[PDB]
Amino acid sequence: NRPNRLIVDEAINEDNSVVSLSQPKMDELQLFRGDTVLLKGKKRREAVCIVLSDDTCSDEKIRMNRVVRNNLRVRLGDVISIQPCPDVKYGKRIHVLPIDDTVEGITGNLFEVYLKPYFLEAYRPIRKGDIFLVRGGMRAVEFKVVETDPSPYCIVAPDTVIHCEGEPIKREDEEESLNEVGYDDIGGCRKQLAQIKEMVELPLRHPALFKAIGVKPPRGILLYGPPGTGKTLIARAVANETGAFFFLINGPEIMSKLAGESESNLRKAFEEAEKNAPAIIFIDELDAIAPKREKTHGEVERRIVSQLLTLMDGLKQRAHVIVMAATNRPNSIDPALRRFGRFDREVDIGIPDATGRLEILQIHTKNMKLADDVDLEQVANETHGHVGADLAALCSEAALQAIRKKMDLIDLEDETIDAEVMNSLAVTMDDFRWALSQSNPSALRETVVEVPQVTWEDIGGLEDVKRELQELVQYPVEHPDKFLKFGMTPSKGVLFYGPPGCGKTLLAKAIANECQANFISIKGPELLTMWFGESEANVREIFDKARQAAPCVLFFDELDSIAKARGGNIGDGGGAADRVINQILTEMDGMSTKKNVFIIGATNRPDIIDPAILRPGRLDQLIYIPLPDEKSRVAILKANLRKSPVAKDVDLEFLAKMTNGFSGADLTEICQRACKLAIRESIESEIRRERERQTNPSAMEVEEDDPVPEIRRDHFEEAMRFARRSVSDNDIRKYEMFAQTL
Amino acid sequence: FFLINGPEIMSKLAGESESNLRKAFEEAEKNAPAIIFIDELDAIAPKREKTHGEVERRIVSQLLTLMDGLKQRAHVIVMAATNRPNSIDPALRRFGRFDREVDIGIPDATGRLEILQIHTKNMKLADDVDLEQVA
Repeated sequence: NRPNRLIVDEAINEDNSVVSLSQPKMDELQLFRGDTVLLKGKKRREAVCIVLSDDTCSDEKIRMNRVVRNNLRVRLGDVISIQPCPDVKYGKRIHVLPIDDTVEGITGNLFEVYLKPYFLEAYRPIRKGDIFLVRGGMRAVEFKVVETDPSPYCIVAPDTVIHCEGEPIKREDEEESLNEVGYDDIGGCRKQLAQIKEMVELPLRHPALFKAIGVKPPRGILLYGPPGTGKTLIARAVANETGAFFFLINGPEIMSKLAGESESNLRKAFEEAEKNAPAIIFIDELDAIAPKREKTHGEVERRIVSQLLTLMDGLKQRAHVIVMAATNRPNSIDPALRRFGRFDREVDIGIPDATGRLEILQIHTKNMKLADDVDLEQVANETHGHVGADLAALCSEAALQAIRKKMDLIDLEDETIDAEVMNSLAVTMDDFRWALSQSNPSALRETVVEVPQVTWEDIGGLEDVKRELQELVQYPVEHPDKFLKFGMTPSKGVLFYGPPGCGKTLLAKAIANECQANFISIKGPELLTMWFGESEANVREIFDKARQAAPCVLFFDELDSIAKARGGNIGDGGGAADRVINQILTEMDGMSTKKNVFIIGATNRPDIIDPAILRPGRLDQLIYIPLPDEKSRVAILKANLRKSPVAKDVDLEFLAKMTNGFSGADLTEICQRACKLAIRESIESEIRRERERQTNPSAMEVEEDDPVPEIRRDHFEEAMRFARRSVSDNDIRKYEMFAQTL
Repeated sequence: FFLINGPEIMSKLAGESESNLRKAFEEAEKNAPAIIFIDELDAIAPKREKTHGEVERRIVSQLLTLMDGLKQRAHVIVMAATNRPNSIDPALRRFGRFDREVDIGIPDATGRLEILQIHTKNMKLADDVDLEQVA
């Protein structure tokens, strides 16, 4: 049909019960008097109402009726097109079971009252499955059979009221049992849900495609990744919408112990579905029944893993009843992915973003009145990194806490809890936010959903550094043909100068967060001075890490520290040192050439770390990402003092000019020392004042928040005099000249 | 509430004492608002981490079934516990068996003053003891 969807408005006819059949229904199709436009529904649902229509009188282009829309569960503006439907059955005689809920709670014989209105004025034709309006229960009747041995399509007479099974339906049929909190815009991931639906359909509705492709031994979908979340309970509202098949209900599996019988029934179900068309019934307690090499180091867990491998390698692509995401424990999942079915493909899982939080908030608002002016954008922003079951659970808890607080503050609510009082005392957006802050998501941290050690603005300046990072991001995505016709991409590796704590790791993390990347923030003497021998060992470890986490920007900062100047040319130690140096040269001369392995080293001198790479020998282009020069030490000290207690007169420019030779963290140490000295002075003054007050009730008091509530400029100058400047002026000029001449 | 003594099913019987305890809990909850005198997490189960145990696994399954398919209509408030998290079995630690499990409290100087007040209320020990200084 059409690729752009629309929404269907209300019916043109004012009366909802007047659902006039369209002229096209009787024109394109031979719509007789006893049949109307048969509406297709979800999970193999179909309903047609016998109503006489006059196409020659008035062809009203009205929309669907409200009752018809509710019964058929027709989407708003769905493309009403006739396509091949191979999942429709037929029958001869059926038993029209009455509603069990209407029988209970009715005074006297409810069957006599039900049959009184069933024969005449029942609003139901002569067929099985007709729902009738009942008083009480406040629930819908829509049940899906996971695997029914019999068929669901058969005609039934209305004059014979057949007895039901006697079991009332307590569960809310319209809703879904699983995915209670794990609900996002498309159920977590649109791509993953689409892939699951396609696997469920094509393997069950297009067996010819599988036969021509020849993948018979393929199991199906056994996903991982989203383990432990409400994605563990993501079976319903995705399979409930997809529905379930019939036949081959289950094995007996009733011994309550099932030592080897659990494996026997599992193998039988795996083999039975390979030649049948049963539904993919999600395994209840899938991790519990199948330890999957996670529970015990004995035989049960390994046996579970092996049985999972056999089932994934022993089931055809017809049912694929495999738990996804959290199938087994995340640490040791079942071998259903290790065997056929997920051994070559991953799951397109959507990350927890503000979209999932907003969808959960919308679902909650539809379910209950959160607030009159609930800031769902604020809720989504506060739980942007946490979306899914955690976000919905936290929002529900916050709303419940806010509503409870509002009800308690409104009155005692111990004699007559007014429904208007509770609904009006909605969970205020501020109150809900406060309760959510008091609450927590399932994840240990909501900020752990991104890779960001430092903000892009936290790294002061970095103008040419950010320029180089953006160029690397773009020319590889913008103009990759420009690089290809131009040859190869530029070499990596920066050489910073000055003191340590230059922010190279911080700037790299800032860029990676701005690039939504997990930069491999490498340490110092952790690649060259490798602990497993020569530098080649750590180089290969980093290569494997970058290949498994591409792009993992191997931020091998502090090349001067990376070398660590091992030395020791005596006996076998000299051999080890020479091997380490040669391995470092080899890694710098060919390594994992992907994942943007940029090593922003520290350049204490021209030969302090790898003079050959410092010369244009190893690096064809020693691309040092220049940063804009700022008094970032002054700004950092200002932020720290704001975090502490220094105010009033602060000759920050007058003092920072004395030692301008800083590398961000260089002057921060002096600031920290001055802050510590000021805090010690304040504590001493407080102790002296307390002693004076103890000696005499009115002797002394506290001057301010600190003995020096302003900047302890005297203490700062005293610390500076006790310490020394970072470098001399002649040495600084020589270093600047050396950097410029290169 | 019913105290968590593991020796109940552990007898000459078939371990049915667990089922009897569940039935008694249901009867009391129907009778009135009852609780679960849950002992420390170790007393219940390590979640079959050390061993499974035939009667042990059966009792664990029965407990999980009672906790999950609890009397949702009766709203039987089964009081959970918080011992060492390692002692906590995962099923109750998972939502569905135990509804919501919370942390374990800790003491402080104000609580120290409160306990000192309780002790002094027990008996007037001294007339010069600085309870705040001690706490």
